[PDB]
Amino acid sequence: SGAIYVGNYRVVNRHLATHNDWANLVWEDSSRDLLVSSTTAQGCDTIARCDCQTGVYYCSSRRKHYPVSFSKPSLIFVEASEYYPARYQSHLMLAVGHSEPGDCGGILRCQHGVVGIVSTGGNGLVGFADVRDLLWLDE
Ligand SMILES: COc1ccccc1CC(=O)N1C[C@H](C(N)=O)[C@@H](C(F)(F)F)C1
Ligand SMILES: [Zn+2]
Repeated sequence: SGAIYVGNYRVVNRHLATHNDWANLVWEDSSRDLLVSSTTAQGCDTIARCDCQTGVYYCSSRRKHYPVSFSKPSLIFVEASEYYPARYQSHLMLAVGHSEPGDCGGILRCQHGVVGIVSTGGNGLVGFADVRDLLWLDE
């Protein structure tokens, strides 16, 4: 689990969005596993606007943060689930690191701010849904 709070927005994994998220929907993209809902309180997270390929993510299954090198956002094949059929997930960045399904929502950050959130894993890999291209999150 996990979310990003920036201005009047809440960013979460689309497969983990609640009834409240869907009733206050701003934007969602099934191909990215992202959903953004509106909030009444003002969020104070800073979104990174950069091309960093190094950062730190929080891994709930180990209660630890890990430094990682990660790939540029791209279309990557992802297996079937109770939420999606086998498809290409877009805007995804992979890194070598530990992840388990419950780790989705863990934040990846670089020196500039929030880069993305855990969305995929397995086989000693961890995949992050990028949010740096969502410029409207700041306005
Ligand atoms: C953190 O994910 C791990 C980690 C280890 C092992 C397995 C997983 C699960 C994984 O790869 N998923 C990809 C998928 C997707 N984003 O299309 C996610 C979900 F199904 F929508 F919830 C879950
Ligand atoms: Zn950066």
